[PDB]
This record gives sequence, structure tokens and C-alpha cells, in this order.
Amino acid sequence: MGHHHHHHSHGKSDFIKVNVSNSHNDAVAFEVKLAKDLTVAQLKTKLEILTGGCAGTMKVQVFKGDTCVSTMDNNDAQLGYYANSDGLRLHVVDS
Repeated sequence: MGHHHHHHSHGKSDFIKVNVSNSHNDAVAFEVKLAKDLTVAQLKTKLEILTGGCAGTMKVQVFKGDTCVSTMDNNDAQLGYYANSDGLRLHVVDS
């Protein structure tokens, strides 16, 4: 169905596809796209509303299989800083 096509010329398209799951909550978001220009604090605020938990007690950790890639400890860090690859799994820890 078409061997070639043209771009929509939308412009900015820096987004990655990752899976998000919450610990103390049955709410799970699948195939959620997020801009890489988003900061960690901005990610916590967006997730805070989604999980309704407390961003001051909510922690975010990166998981990729049976080994953890890294934990967002630097707030002044960008989302694409640790999530520069798709297929990653983010686990929200509310405690």
C-alpha cells in the first residue's frame, strides 16, 4: 500500500513509546508517548495526577528486564537523559 510517502511536515516529533505501571495502584498506562524535552519534575507532576499519589513521596525508577537501568535522582535532568531508547519500562513507587 504505497512504497513511498511524504512527511506531514508537523515539525517537532521527539517522543518515545514506553510502558508505565504503578505499585500501590491498579491504574496502568500502556503505550504512553512522552516528549524527551520533559524534565523529571514535569514527569512526576504528570504521573502524580495519573496515580493521584503524592509527588513529594512518589519516586520514579527505570527498569529494563531483570536489571534496573538507573533511578532519576537528578531533577534538573531531561526525560530523554535516561530514556534515550524505546521499549523501556518505568515503575512508579508510591511510599
